[PDB]
Amino acid sequence: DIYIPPEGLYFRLLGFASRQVIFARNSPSPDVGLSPVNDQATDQYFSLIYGTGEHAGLYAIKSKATGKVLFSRRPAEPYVGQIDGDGRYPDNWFKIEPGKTYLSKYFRLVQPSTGTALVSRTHLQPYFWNHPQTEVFDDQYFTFLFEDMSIDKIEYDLKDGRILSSTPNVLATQTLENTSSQTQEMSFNLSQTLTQTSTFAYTAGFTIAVGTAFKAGVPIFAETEFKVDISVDNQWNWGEENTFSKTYTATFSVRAGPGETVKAVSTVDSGIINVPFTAYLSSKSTGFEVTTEGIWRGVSSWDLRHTLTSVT
Amino acid sequence: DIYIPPEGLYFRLLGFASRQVIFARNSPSPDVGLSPVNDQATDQYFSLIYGTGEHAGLYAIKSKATGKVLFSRRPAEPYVGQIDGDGRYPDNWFKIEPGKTYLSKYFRLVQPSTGTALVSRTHLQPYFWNHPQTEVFDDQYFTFLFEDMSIDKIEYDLKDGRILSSTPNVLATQTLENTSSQTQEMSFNLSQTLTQTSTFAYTAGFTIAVGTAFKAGVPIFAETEFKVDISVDNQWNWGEENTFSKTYTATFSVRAGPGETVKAVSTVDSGIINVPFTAYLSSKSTGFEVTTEGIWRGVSSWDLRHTLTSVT
Amino acid sequence: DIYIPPEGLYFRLLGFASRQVIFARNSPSPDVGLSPVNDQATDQYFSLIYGTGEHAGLYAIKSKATGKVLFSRRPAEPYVGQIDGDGRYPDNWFKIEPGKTYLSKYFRLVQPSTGTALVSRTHLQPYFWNHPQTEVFDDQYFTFLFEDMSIDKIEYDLKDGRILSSTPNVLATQTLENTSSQTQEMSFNLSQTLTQTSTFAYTAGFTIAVGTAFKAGVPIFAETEFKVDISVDNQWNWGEENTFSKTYTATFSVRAGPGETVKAVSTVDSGIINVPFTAYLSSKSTGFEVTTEGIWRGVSSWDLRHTLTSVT
Amino acid sequence: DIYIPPEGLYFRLLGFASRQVIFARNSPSPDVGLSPVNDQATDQYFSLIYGTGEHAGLYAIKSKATGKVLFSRRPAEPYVGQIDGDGRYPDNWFKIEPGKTYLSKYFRLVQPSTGTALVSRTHLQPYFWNHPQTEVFDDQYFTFLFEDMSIDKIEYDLKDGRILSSTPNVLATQTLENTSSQTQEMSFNLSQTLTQTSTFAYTAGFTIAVGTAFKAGVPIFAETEFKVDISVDNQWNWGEENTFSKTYTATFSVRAGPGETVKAVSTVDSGIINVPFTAYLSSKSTGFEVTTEGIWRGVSSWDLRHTLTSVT
Amino acid sequence: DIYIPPEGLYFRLLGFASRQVIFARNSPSPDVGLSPVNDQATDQYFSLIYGTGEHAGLYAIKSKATGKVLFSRRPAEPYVGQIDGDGRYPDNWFKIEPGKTYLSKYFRLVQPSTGTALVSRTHLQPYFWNHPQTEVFDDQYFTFLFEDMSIDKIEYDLKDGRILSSTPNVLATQTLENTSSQTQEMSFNLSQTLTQTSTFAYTAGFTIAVGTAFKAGVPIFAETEFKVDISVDNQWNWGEENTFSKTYTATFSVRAGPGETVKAVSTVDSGIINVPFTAYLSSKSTGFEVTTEGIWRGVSSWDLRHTLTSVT
Amino acid sequence: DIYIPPEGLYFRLLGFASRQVIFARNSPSPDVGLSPVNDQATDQYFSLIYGTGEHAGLYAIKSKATGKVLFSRRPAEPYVGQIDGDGRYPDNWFKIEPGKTYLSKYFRLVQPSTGTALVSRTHLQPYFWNHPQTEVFDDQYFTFLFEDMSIDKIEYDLKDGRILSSTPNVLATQTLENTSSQTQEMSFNLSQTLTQTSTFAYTAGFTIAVGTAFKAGVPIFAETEFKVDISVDNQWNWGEENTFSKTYTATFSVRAGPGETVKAVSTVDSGIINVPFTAYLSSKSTGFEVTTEGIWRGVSSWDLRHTLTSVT
Ligand SMILES: CC(=O)N[C@@H]1[C@@H](O)[C@H](O[C@@H]2O[C@H](CO)[C@H](O)[C@H](O)[C@H]2O)[C@@H](CO)O[C@@H]1O
Ligand SMILES: CC(=O)N[C@@H]1[C@@H](O)[C@H](O[C@@H]2O[C@H](CO)[C@H](O)[C@H](O)[C@H]2O)[C@@H](CO)O[C@@H]1O
Ligand SMILES: CC(=O)N[C@@H]1[C@@H](O)[C@H](O[C@@H]2O[C@H](CO)[C@H](O)[C@H](O)[C@H]2O)[C@@H](CO)O[C@@H]1O
Ligand SMILES: CC(=O)N[C@@H]1[C@@H](O)[C@H](O[C@@H]2O[C@H](CO)[C@H](O)[C@H](O)[C@H]2O)[C@@H](CO)O[C@@H]1O
Ligand SMILES: CC(=O)N[C@@H]1[C@@H](O)[C@H](O[C@@H]2O[C@H](CO)[C@H](O)[C@H](O)[C@H]2O)[C@@H](CO)O[C@@H]1O
Ligand SMILES: CC(=O)N[C@@H]1[C@@H](O)[C@H](O[C@@H]2O[C@H](CO)[C@H](O)[C@H](O)[C@H]2O)[C@@H](CO)O[C@@H]1O
Repeated sequence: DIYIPPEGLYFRLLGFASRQVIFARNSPSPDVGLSPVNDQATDQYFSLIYGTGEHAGLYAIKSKATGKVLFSRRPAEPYVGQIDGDGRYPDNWFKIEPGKTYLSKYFRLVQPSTGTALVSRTHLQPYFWNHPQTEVFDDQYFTFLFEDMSIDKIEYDLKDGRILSSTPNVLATQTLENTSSQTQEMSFNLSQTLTQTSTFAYTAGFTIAVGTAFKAGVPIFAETEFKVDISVDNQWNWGEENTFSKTYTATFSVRAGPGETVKAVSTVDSGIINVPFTAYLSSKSTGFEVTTEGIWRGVSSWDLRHTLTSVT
Repeated sequence: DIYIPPEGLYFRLLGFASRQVIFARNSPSPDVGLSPVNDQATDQYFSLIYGTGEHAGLYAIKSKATGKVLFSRRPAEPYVGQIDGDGRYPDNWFKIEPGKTYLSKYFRLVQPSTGTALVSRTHLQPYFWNHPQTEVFDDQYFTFLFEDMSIDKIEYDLKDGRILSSTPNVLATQTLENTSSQTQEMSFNLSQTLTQTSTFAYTAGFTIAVGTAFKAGVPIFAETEFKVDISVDNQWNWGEENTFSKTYTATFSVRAGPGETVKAVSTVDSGIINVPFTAYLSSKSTGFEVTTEGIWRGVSSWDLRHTLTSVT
Repeated sequence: DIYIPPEGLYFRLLGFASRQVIFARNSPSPDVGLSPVNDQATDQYFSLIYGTGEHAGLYAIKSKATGKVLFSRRPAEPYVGQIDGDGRYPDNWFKIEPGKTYLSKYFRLVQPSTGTALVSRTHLQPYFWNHPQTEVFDDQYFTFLFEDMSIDKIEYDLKDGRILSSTPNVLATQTLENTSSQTQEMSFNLSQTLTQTSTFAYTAGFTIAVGTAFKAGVPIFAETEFKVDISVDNQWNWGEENTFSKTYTATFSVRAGPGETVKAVSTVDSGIINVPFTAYLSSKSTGFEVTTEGIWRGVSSWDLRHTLTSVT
Repeated sequence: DIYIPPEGLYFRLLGFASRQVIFARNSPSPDVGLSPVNDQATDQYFSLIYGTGEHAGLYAIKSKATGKVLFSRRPAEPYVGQIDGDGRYPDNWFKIEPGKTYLSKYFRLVQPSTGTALVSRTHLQPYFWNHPQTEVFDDQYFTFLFEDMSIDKIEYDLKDGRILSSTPNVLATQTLENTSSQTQEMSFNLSQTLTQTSTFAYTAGFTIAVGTAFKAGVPIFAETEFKVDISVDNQWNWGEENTFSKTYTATFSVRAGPGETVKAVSTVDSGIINVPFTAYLSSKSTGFEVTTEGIWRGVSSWDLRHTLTSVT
Repeated sequence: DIYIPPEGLYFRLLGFASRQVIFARNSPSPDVGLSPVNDQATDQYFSLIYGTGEHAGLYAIKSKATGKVLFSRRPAEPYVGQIDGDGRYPDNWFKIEPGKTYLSKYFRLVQPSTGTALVSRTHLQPYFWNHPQTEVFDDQYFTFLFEDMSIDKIEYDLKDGRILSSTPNVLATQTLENTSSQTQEMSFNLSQTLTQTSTFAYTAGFTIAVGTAFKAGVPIFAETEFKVDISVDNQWNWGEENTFSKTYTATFSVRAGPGETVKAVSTVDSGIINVPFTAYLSSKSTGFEVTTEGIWRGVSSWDLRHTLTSVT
Repeated sequence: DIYIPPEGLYFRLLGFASRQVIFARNSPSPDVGLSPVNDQATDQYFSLIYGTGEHAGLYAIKSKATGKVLFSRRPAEPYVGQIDGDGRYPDNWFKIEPGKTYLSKYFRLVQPSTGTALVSRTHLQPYFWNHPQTEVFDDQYFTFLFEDMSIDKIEYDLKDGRILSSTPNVLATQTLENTSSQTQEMSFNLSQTLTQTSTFAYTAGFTIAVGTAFKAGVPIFAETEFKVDISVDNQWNWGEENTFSKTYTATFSVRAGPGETVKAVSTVDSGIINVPFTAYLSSKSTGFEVTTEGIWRGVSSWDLRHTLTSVT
């Protein structure tokens, strides 16, 4: 159920076939066409104008560089281009039509009243053009390539954490020292590292770009609740599985019995854990805010136990 | 070990390099060439004719629109095109050669007797042509883009279900009401929702398109067996992980002891579960049937328990 | 380590051999001798006068009826009898000497300065006499047959309770009723009786007579602590094992799911339990107080559980 | 299956009815008769002479003081008494006949060839006499009152130890100290006392007198084996249940994590335990050796555990 | 709550003090008096005649040898004796008065209308006499010494069996044989003996004599129920703890894997078990029937397990 | 943190936009340009020359076919091409600049001193050219398409294996045969197949091409350690999840008890398992060696148990 951006968010319109983006400028000569991505080119950014009235459910595509809006028509030439007036003409309103299968993240930009669909191709000219909406070709599909967004915050819904698996893992058994009887001090040292896992999966809301790099703040099961381990300072990649080391350190001493051989077994509960969360983002150029819901999942550890027992 | 369709199933031949499909028509002028996908164009569909005799193991590619077969030769011009007779000429028989790595779902269409390989590119003309089979280039690879198939049924192999993980999850503890002694009624209400998971992974047989949308029928562990929960009415996407809510509802009352404070703990076993299955499909245009084996996997819950205990 | 009564407590001196008790009266003629027990005869009761000075560690035996004290001598005749003055003569001081084996609850009453030991027999006259302390015969042994004491209170040392064994016992499984789906009410009834056990064992202090009948107040394990079940109104016999019935009663109803067959399993933890205690007693004739420490032991039950589960 | 002493062991013959013992001396006048027990009187001790030949299975009763043997006859007077020659006359051989119920530890001493049974009573004279073996009266029963035996050793059959019950008992939970983070030392102290139980029950062999006092050496479950705790220095009473204190002492320190609140739970497994054993005894006057098999039973504790866990 | 025999059951009246029994014959001269027990003497047996009308709640004591009834009066001499007419005179009706403590199994035989209590002593004549009921002495107490009864049957109330403790006991671990790979046969043998325990404790009904010897039929826990092991052919002693051996025997073979070292662990659940029961008895001389309820208790074993596991 | 190949390893430079590779030959005429991949064309292979001195951190791109190095300049024409001298000119040194998001596996090849960036496109000529480094377009990105490498060995770091989940799965219960008593032989057969899982995930080091086919050697949990099952002979695909069958076979016989019905339950522990590993590879053309660290993960089974129990 596709995410369409609200009015103040910018994006590029990437064509499935052309693998190129639409541009709209005042000059040079060709004012609208296709181009390889250049994040710094205002020329390639657009935002949507939500139609109202008989246009409710449709959208106008406003150029960020020129402020003009796109149009698609069949009678007059050229069939596509820019024009003033934020949607003054019926030629400026488009219906966003999601594709299926390999095109489920893509969609056509069909302008109803003229029965025309936007075209983006590099195999035939004009590269940026339109076609009778009834004949569907793959080069009529577009996807959103949103503006660079900064992930400002991650807020976990700890109350809804969940243990998906759990098996005890003995970190260190050995660590058993003796001295017959009397003695006095027997201290142990524990330093075990476990490779943990982390994945921030999209659930709903703003569609963050896969691989987006952001930082720390990862879930942990306490003993009766889930909590956030602010120490994990690794760099995460949105939508992808990352790994990180967790080291358990501990030092404890014993000796006080009639005379025994002390054994120390350090154990932890390891397993798969997951927690819901909400991410807060804002436009780097505008500060425009949005949110994204997601579920965080990972292999983790909890309940570090130290068991002491004497022998003879 | 690549899936080659039987004789009555249609498909498009998508080129790795051109990202375009082969077409074969009677008119306009250029009767065979490349084109962006248009699912409604019979022009782009083909089926295979299984070679026999000295042609066993080879195939002819029959156009659905014209009924003619493709050919690849080096002497006479043009080197590729259409021709009558379901494989009358040695020029019509092809060897399907699977690629590796990034080309493991692709293959070359090599016509042995002429030592020629089909070509599909957009960087050089002719776009649809052939090349000496000994010199291998990426633009010689094709993949099947099968006709739209309807998923008519999913039959789970319940006897072979399997619990991959299991940990108790307390849905609701609290829910403990008192009234000292005497009293008479103490009823509790349980309404807890768990986000479940679902994935239909391909194992063998017909290669269903990733993302194909179909409906319900998902596995559940009873107490000693696996069963199908027909209530889950969510829309699934083949080959992809989906999520769905499961709500546990229950109402029970107590009170009948010498006078106590009743506590109610509702618990469930949550964990990863998987089950084998077979999907039955048919051509939307023909009704031609095929099957696909797969393994279904998901995070689930089972064995809802309600424990009652008095206090003082 | 024998219990010798303090100065204000009365008792009878029962002879091992004679199986008769010593009496001391002013009249009839024979003022001191032996007699079968008659609890109402003041004639048979005595109390001890704790020696001091060079008599510390020795005792005088004062008659309750006459107030006179017993004496044991060898020169003058008769060798035993009564005399005024609470221990005026060296003839009135006795050493209490515990026996062993079958005589561990008995003891000789040896009067040191004369080297004489009290005698209590029915096979030879005089029945009540003495003998040279160096020649030990069984008829020189006595035991205390204390005055009737009332058990006023039992105070358990709950903090020190202890579970000696524990095994779950299913009181009632069956109790599973259905009605397919919809329905609305499904209430269960539980009434199970377990034969419990109870024994009040002597540990130290006043030696209560075995079989003494007294009432209620018996230990029970709560969930984290031991508590006293004041409901058990059975009559106990000190030092002996008693039995008593414990009935578990409960009524609870369910039904609120999409439609299932409800099962109810009522379970308890049964096992051996024991707890230390102190008993407070007083003389029925005097009100003289004493205490007795003991350990209470018994087969019991705890943690009644009711588990609800649906089926299909 | 009654224990009859071998030839070199001495005993007294206690009568059920008379509750007196048989004596055989050279002087004064009455050389054989009844008497209250006097352990120092050689006069009351006897040993058995195992019959052989046609007397196999019968026994002669030899006086320790005079060395003569007892006889029972009907023609000549007196019917019972002493005589020289270790069983020269048929009058000296007796059949030991065990009684039942309240007489299961008693037996008649029947002299077959004369059809006479020994009598021991105080209600009619002669007190020590005989009666026609066919008419059985309670005063014809005797029991062995063996000479004082010293318990020299107890050897447990550890390999055959057995846990009859087992339940964890938390000795001390609390003992949890914090200091936020950093800190450095957090040591705990454990001192918990449990009242243990001990009983040495007769199984076979020499019948040790109930209540016989002897010392230490009591079973304990290690972790995989049973062992003897030589520290328990309490005084035991054969055949009776004794109690003794067991104190667990321990001191251990921790602190070494990123900063937590340490909790320490000391736990033990308590339950009923039993082990077979053999006791070695010898005559205090002779050094004559014998053994006694038995099973030792008691409430004990094992596997002291110390579990460390941090909190926040 | 003392067991008084119904009309057709015979018994002896044993005196607490005299430790002798009452006899009633037609000749010799003294027709009623005291005597040491002689089970074969009809002379010592009596049965009760349950009073009715104004005598309801009282009893007459009928001699088995003479058929006459006992009487207790104060005016006429002798005060006690025999008389014809099954209770014709008011002198023949007695009130049975249970004692307490050491006399809880004894009772006085008080004849109300004359205010007299039966006496049984050997320290003063007449030995069998009576006394003013208001002055209570120990020699006024009697207890029942019932006729020899045969235990014909024991019927356990299996449904009410109960596990009081339970701990796994490994009978034999070792028994692990290898041969690398291939091989073919690896059979194990199990022969382990456990010393079990058995006690038949009185609960209610006929008071069987302690120590009474009878045979087999002992409880066992199956897997979900209790059953009777008819194989245990040991001789039991009523009211006392007995022991008996239980041997577990088993032979099983394996070998069929890719090549491993087989280990076999034979384990059982041992613990304390108890079950209610009813015993059926009858008079050896009459066949008169009675029952006795009781609880059976013992250390037992159940659920023999054999676990097979390979190694490398 | 991108993997840049050391000096002796060859690769192709695939353009993000052109999806074509760079070639450098001596003839025909155009000596440098773009081309679809042809693994056999030496023409398309290059290796890097690690800059030193003021060029440390930069690289020269040496053609394998010609041995010449690439250059990028702005003054002189053509702006890009080949040249002798392994980095003689400042024009030959490039900075490798990793992209983000969809370009995280791609990078620009920027030549600093001229402020120029390599270009690879098919939408505008020249296809292989350069651009002012300050204006970034997607067609400036390249990725490594390494030479075919052979996976010579996989060495698991068994000591660091880890159980992520664990749940018992009963392979076969039923298999329970009887014959009442006596009998003699009762053998069982076990043959159960479980579909296991396997995935070799990249962690660090050489970036093996996804899908690369190689063979066997997969982890297994023993009982206390992880070991390699050399039997699994399946073909794996690097970076992708594969499946494989595991069959448990076993034959064992019993019968040796007093007469029972034998039941056999075969059980295993199934769950998710993972283990670190290092793969050793070498160039197929050179033998040049490299390594790749990775974590192996899969659904597995361990601890096959066979439990034997009798019934009646
Ligand atoms: C200038 C103009 O009107 N040109 C059009 C062509 O674009 C058009 O070609 C097709 O356009 C579709 C767009 O979805 C596909 O790109 C397809 O491959 C093209 O064939 C033809 C009619 O087909 O008409 C004019 O020439
Ligand atoms: C009309 C004709 O015969 N043309 C051919 C060219 O197609 C051929 O070019 C190559 O074809 C392969 C196909 O796998 C690749 O597309 C490659 O990039 C092309 O260079 C050349 C010979 O190379 O010969 C004729 O011109
Ligand atoms: C009156 C008097 O002095 N009589 C004594 C006897 O009592 C005494 O007899 C013994 O006393 C002891 C007491 O422990 C035992 O009862 C034993 O059975 C008796 O024999 C004798 C000496 O033995 O002397 C006087 O007769
Ligand atoms: C000297 C002599 O021969 N006396 C006997 C009596 O002892 C005997 O009395 C009985 O003996 C038995 C012994 O088991 C019981 O003690 C019983 O109570 C006595 O009655 C009588 C015969 O009965 O004969 C002689 O008098
Ligand atoms: C023949 C006669 O009447 N004798 C009685 C005695 O028996 C009686 O003695 C007491 O009887 C009681 C019975 O409970 C105890 O045995 C006690 O020890 C005896 O003293 C006396 C009165 O006491 O009267 C007559 O002599
Ligand atoms: C021969 C020459 O110098 N040509 C250049 C063009 O390549 C250049 O065009 C752009 O190049 C970038 C490379 O990152 C993109 O491909 C972009 O789409 C092109 O517009 C133009 C200046 O833009 O200048 C010359 O014509």
